[PDB]
Amino acid sequence: NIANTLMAKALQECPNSGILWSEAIFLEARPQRRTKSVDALKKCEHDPH
RNA sequence: AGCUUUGCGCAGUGGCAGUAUCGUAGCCAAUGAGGUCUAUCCGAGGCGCGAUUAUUGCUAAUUGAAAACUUUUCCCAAUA
Repeated sequence: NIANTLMAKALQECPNSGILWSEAIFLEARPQRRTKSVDALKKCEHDPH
């Protein structure tokens, strides 16, 4: 959970981070990995990661 | 100090639509209305009833009128 809080702080302070977003996909549980974790992410950026 | 964004009225000009606009002391609703897409996603009014030339006024023609018609004791047949 603390990892999730730190990831939320990191994304808020540093958006458009390809590696951070890619890793935040796999912090989130499987039900929420697609509908919210990767859609708005692809909206944010298109990094190779 | 100019410019500029949003909301709100007040006007002015112009365009489009008339199978639609409006009403709610009726009910329900961000404590979730409503869900065919894509649903660990979408997020706002809906439902019922009522009004109507499918918003409502005036303006001006026309028609219907209205004003009138003798708006007053006739006929077939009987007798003197």
